[PDB]
Amino acid sequence: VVSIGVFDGVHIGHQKVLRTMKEIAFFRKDDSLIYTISYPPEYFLPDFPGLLMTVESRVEMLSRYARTVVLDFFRIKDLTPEGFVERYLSGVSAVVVGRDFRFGKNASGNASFLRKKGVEVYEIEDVVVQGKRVSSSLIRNLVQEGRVEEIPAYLGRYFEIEGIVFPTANIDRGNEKLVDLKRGVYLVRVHLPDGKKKFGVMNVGFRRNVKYEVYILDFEGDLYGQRLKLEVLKFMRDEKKEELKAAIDQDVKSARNMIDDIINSK
Amino acid sequence: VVSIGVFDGVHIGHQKVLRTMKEIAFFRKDDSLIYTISYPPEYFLPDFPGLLMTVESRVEMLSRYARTVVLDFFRIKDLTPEGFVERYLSGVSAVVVGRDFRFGKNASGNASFLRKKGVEVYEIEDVVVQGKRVSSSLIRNLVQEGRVEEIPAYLGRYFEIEGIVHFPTANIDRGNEKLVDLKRGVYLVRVHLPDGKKKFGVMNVGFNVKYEVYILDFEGDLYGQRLKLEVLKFMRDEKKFDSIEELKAAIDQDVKSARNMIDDIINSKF
Ligand SMILES: Nc1ncnc2c1ncn2[C@@H]1O[C@H](COP(=O)(O)OP(=O)(O)O)[C@@H](O)[C@H]1O
Ligand SMILES: Nc1ncnc2c1ncn2[C@@H]1O[C@H](COP(=O)(O)OP(=O)(O)O)[C@@H](O)[C@H]1O
Repeated sequence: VVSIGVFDGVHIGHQKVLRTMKEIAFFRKDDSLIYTISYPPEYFLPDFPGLLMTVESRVEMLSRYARTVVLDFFRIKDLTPEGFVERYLSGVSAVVVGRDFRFGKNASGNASFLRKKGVEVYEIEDVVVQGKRVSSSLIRNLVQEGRVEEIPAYLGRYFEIEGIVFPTANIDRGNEKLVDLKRGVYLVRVHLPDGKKKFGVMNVGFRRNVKYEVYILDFEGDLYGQRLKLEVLKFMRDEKKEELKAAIDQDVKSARNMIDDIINSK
Repeated sequence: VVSIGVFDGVHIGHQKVLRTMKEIAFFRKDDSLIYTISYPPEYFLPDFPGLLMTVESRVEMLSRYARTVVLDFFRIKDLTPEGFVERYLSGVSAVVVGRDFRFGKNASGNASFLRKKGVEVYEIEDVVVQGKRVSSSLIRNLVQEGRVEEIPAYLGRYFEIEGIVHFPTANIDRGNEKLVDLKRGVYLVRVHLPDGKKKFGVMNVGFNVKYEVYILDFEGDLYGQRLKLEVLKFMRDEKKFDSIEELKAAIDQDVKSARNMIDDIINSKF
């Protein structure tokens, strides 16, 4: 059985699709395979907020559910529904997709089409949270609006910023078009390159090209060319205007305080 | 520093006015303030095409450049120039306005009256695009001719139909404001849903004027919900259909035609 989709973020609606695939495969006595289309079509348009994560991180999460195969957007956008089925679905009896699934040139292929070709299509209903349908777009907007505390309810976890490399650390996220947080300062949970978990204050600013710098707390080693994962816990304050230290000093007090509070709640 | 004008649409010319204000504010280590006049005098005269957007939308765009304040055209058209300066410009050493700037009783107030009061005034030359001077009036006319594809070079973005939601087609209620109407017909649109989701739609403009949109690859009730729609292309003229079957034919072709254009847009990227 094969589920097909982008699964950007692998949010709770996506997990819904993937768990249903596994169950479907169980009762069908078939193997499970996930086809993840590298980029949604909107990805190439100017106003695209950006992906929640890299295709690589994504595959790494999809992989926790089943064999995951990346369908390369450039390699499929021009295929006919038939061409698509023949090349990626030969010998596939069932595909699990979200509602209004589309494929092939001019989004001409749909669940109906797949059915007329003998493939049975399980169309999973979107998960709704707080009267809202879970989806990459919705989550992508919260990231842009800096509403990072509201994300877990839709994403299934905290939005994460990842990459390589008072002092502060510059997180290069890669050449991928990823969504950017609202300019500003955040309280983040920093996963270190050794199971170490610390807290940091993160600034997101320009120079067009949003930057992500993080001041880790109770840390002092050289992280340079090392990877870094940061759970974005809360939006502290909007971006601001050499009294810099003064403000970037209260941020740390604010950090310690929030941190101290989480702890108090035994 | 203060900027003053109607700014219907916040087109690129308006944007040149506003950015200039911010550059001057930065230069002087001062604050910016935008005064947007509710309506141009034409809004109350014969044959006004209508605004490009509501004051409410306008102030939302304006507010991203700086603290904004609306001025009732009626609460100021009667004021004498002096009065205007007396009520709105105290302490202000710089104003940035477009060309043909006017204010006060019988449009007697101008940049000259303002410069002669110690207030420096910077009139920004209209922006020229494709040999034409960018103006709200010019854009209103394109919308009217449905020439929606040529709009962004002037407006700086696609024209928008915005409103409350009144096969299935979502009915957009634009509000009670006097808005410019698109040339009746069928358009391909980019629908911005509440979630923050973007789909494409096929919009129909009929005949007041009716705005109907069928959102593609979408299922859901949208009553009382606000939709913003970028009008991307004019697909075809309105067309009468005697038999009701010829309609579905066309409707079907429309969604189809939309999907093709949508594919073209996506591939135009390379
Ligand atoms: N407490 C810390 N928090 C973040 N980075 C640190 C810390 N201590 C040392 N570093 C390291 O210091 C370097 C950042 O150096 P610096 O030039 O001072 O700042 P930046 O490059 O962000 O402008 C990185 O390689 C980073 O891994
Ligand atoms: N794909 C869609 N496009 C437009 N509206 C849709 C779509 N799917 C569901 N709807 C919903 O259907 C309703 C439109 O209903 P209907 O009365 O049949 O349309 P109309 O009278 O304008 O032809 C709205 O509540 C709308 O949100």
